[PDB]
Amino acid sequence: FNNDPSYNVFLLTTRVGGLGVNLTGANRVIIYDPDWNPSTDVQARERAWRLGQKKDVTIYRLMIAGSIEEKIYHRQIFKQFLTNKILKDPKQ
DNA sequence: GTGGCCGTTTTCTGTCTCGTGCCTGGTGTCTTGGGTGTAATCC
Repeated sequence: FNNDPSYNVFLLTTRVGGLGVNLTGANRVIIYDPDWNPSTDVQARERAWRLGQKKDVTIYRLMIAGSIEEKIYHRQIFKQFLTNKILKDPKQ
């Protein structure tokens, strides 16, 4: 994927992929389905947002409004707050 | 390219009987009195 001008897109199923695979070639990212682990998505974004990435990277989240996606996304935001007030400011 | 297992995400009238309890008829065991009995003592 990195060393070929063709082979533009490829699906990854971000459970198996994210162990540290180097995919700096990517610049755009599409998230299709929200996951349960709030962590599995940071490695997913890091599949194109490696340290010192060559070009700007963007994330497009898919979210079905008025569905379980709403509950999961709010849950993930709450989980981010959990690790973002325990380690940032316990007054939040 | 074969699978093993763990790891993971969330919070039926009808009639009868069997038994017995209660009512009743009998029956025990007794208490009172009433007379019979003895006492007895006036004179």
